[PDB]
Amino acid sequence: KLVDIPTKMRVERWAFNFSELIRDPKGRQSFQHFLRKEFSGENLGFWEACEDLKYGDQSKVKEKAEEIYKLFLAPGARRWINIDGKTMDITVKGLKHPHRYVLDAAQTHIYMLMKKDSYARYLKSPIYKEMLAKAIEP
Repeated sequence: KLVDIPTKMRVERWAFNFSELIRDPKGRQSFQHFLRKEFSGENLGFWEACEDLKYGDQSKVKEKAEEIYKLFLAPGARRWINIDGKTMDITVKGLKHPHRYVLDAAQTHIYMLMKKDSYARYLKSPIYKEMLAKAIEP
């Protein structure tokens, strides 16, 4: 139960491409601090909830999909995040008959938004640069 301390190589790998950063627990954790600094923190919370919906306990899928919608996407939602019209339409139409992939269109849209609007800036930020400088080569 040791604290996960990323090696230099691992942290450098987060700069290889967006999927390496987001698919790494410590990478997401670091990216999350930066997203909150840039006021778009809920984007990653939503992405993770959708990942769980997809590959998680499948007996509560129908229930979880609606919960996620009400928590992140509905008007006035507590953890509201914006998605475009075409995406919302597909999501709402899909929710009339919930299934494992009902939120995939929304999750992908948010994924591409983070990749397009935040990934590069993150790598150029003090948070990443500090993470890299502090990580050491064993």
